[PDB]
Amino acid sequence: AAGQSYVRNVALALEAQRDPSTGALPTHLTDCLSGFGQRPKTVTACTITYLNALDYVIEASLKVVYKSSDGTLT
Amino acid sequence: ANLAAGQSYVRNVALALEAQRDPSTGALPTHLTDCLSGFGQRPKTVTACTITYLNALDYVIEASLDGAALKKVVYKSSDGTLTSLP
Amino acid sequence: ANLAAGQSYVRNVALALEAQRDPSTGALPTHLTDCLSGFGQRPKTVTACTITYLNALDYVIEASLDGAALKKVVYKSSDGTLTSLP
Repeated sequence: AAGQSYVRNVALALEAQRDPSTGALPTHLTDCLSGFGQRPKTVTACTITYLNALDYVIEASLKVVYKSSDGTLT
Repeated sequence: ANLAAGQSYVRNVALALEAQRDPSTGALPTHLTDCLSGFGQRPKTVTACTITYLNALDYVIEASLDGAALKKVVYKSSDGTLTSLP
Repeated sequence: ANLAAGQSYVRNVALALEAQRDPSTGALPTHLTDCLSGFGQRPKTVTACTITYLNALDYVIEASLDGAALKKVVYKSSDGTLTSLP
């Protein structure tokens, strides 16, 4: 699971793009097939869902799910 | 670069805490409230460091710096913000 | 003096990272991979900043600058080199 590591790196990248005073994420960035460095070929689908301006869920098919709100990876 | 050494230490404490979450529930061990020790090398500019748990998922790190461009750093896990104050 | 401001920022990132080394082993925490925050005041010329760890001791900082005499600056801890105009 090179896929898991990629997902964690997408999350880290998203954390770095938060507004530094409010925490808000740009909520139109919903694709993580590109724009997050080298993607291992095992990752065939990657979407970011924003639940509000702070919280996101990354879903990747290789299925793995990262939730920013609780920091869990499944 | 004391302010930078302090801030970066705080970010490293947060990353360490993230790694210690329960992998199914996300819960943190909420008795770990001191960050003066237990998080690797602490730059000497950091003279106070406390972690406050607002619930089982969310924490706030507060650090005080000596001889730095600012005095207090606060990191909030819930919104991912880092603030620094004189 | 944007190139100078970006260069100065990168050097401050490096100095901050040095402060986090274990003083017996030299090892750094290797999950702090961006330097857009947590390293003091960042000049607005610095639009991207990443830290790559090549092993537990050695890192490379890459920063992208806009409106500067160079576009990218790179610091390597192993050789202490920083992009400089000849």
